[PDB]
Amino acid sequence: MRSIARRTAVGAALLLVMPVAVWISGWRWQPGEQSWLLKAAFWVTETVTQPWGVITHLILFGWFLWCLRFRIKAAFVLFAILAAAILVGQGVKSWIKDKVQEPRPFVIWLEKTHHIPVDEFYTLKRAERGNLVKEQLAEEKNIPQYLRSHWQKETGFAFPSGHTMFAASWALLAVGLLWPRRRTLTIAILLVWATGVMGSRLLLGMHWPRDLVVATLISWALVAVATWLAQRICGPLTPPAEENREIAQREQESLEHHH
Ligand SMILES: CCCCCCCCCCCCCC(=O)OC[C@H](COP(=O)(O)OCCN)OC(=O)CCCCCCCCCCCCC
Repeated sequence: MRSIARRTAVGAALLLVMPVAVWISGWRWQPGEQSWLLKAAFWVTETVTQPWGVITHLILFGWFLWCLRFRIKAAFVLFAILAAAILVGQGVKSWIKDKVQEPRPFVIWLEKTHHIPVDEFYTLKRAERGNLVKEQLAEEKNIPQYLRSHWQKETGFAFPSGHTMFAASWALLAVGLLWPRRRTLTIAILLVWATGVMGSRLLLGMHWPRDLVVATLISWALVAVATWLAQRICGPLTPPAEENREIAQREQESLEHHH
C-alpha cells in the first residue's frame, strides 16, 4: 500500500501499544491516586476539552498549514474534510446519547461504595440510572470539585473517546504527512501528547483500554480516508521537488556551518 499510509499505520501501531499493554495487564482503575497526578492528568485532558482545546487545535492547524505550505491547497481541503467529519461526528454523537449503557470505571467503584448491587443497578431505566450516578456524585465529598464536575459532565456512560480521537488524529497526521519533512520535534511531541491524553483518560476513570484502542483505530481509519480524498481531489501531499532541495539544502547547511 501507499507510503503515506504506511507511516500512519506505524503511528496507529505505536499508539495501540500503551493501551493494548494496559488492557493485557488487566489493570483496573481504583480511587485515591496521588492528587498531583489526577490534576496533571486533568490538565492534559483539558488540552483537548472544549474550553481550552480550541487553542491547541488552532495552533496545530496553523502550524500544520505552515509545514504543509508547498501543498497548501491540498491541506485546506484536508482540514475541511476533517472539519466535515467533526460535524458528521457531532451528528453521530447525538444519536448515541441514549444508546450507550456500558459504565465508566469510576461508576463501578461508586456503586460498590453506595452498596447498590450490580443486579438492581442495571435493572433500571437507562435515564433513571444515569441520573442516580449524577445525583450520587454531588453527595460524595470524597473527590475534589474539579473532578466531580468532569465526571458529571462526562456522565459515567462510556461514550467513545472524543479526547482520544482528536489527540490521536493529530499525532497520526504528524507521522503521516510530516515525517518526510524532518518534523521530528513536532511528531515526537504529538505522540507523547496523544498517549498522555489516552493515559489521562484511564487515570480519571473515564474509559477502559478497549475504548482507547477503538478510538485510536477510528482515527487511523478517518485520517487515512481524509488524506486519500485530499490526494485524489487536490493531488499529492508528499513534498514536491521544490520542497526537497530546500530540505536537502538545510541538512548540508548545518554540517557546513561548523566550518
Ligand atoms: C467525508 C466525510 C467522512 C465521514 C466520516 C464521519 C466521521 C464519524 C466518526 C466519529 C464517530 C465516533 C462516535 C463519537 O462519539 O464521536 C463524537 C466525538 C465525541 O466528542 P465529545 O464531546 O464526547 O468529546 C469532547 C472532547 N473533544 O466528537 C468527535 O470529535 C468525533 C469526530 C472526531 C474527528 C476528529 C479527528 C480530526 C482532528 C484533527 C483536527 C481538526 C482540525 C479542524
